Amino acid sequence: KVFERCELARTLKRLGMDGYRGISLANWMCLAKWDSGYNTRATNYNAGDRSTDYGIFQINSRYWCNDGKTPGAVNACHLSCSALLQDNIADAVACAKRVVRDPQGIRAWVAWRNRCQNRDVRQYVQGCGV
Repeated sequence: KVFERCELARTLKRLGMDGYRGISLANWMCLAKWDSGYNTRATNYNAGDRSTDYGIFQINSRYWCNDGKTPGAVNACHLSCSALLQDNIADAVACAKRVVRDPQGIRAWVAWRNRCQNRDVRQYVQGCGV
């Protein structure tokens, strides 16, 4: 499913993402936009290390979810990567919360560092009613 901007902002708010571990909703929105274009079906294979990033939050198969074909997988979220390709993002949100409980927080995602860090991210939630 490809979410509309404000539809996703309200969805994330309901799921407890606003201010989770000190991370504002706008920051999560900036990440989802740049890493997947708000698309739950997005997948990106990393030919070099043989891992795959899944879903709206592009969660990696080496560290977080299990797809059974990634060398050195840890499966920290204890989830099948399949769960990250659903239209319902509850599982993706639960895993994203797990990722940011590590010290690095949202810095774990390169897309956030590249397109969001030290930037005005307010535009992402403007007019959404959140």
